[PDB]
Amino acid sequence: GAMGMRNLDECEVCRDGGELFCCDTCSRVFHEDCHIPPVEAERTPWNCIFCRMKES
Ligand SMILES: [Zn+2]
Ligand SMILES: [Zn+2]
Repeated sequence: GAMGMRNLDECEVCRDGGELFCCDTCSRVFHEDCHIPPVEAERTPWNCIFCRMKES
């Protein structure tokens, strides 16, 4: 994108239809890491795990 980085072409899991659990800001930076691990219980795509990672 113009101001967005969706490097999903190198993202095997995106082709599989994998969901992102990161916000725009974190996905553009850690897209590959943001697919790991997908939560198989409460799939909350609006909940950013990388933002929640910076708890301290
Ligand atoms: Zn991806
Ligand atoms: Zn985030």
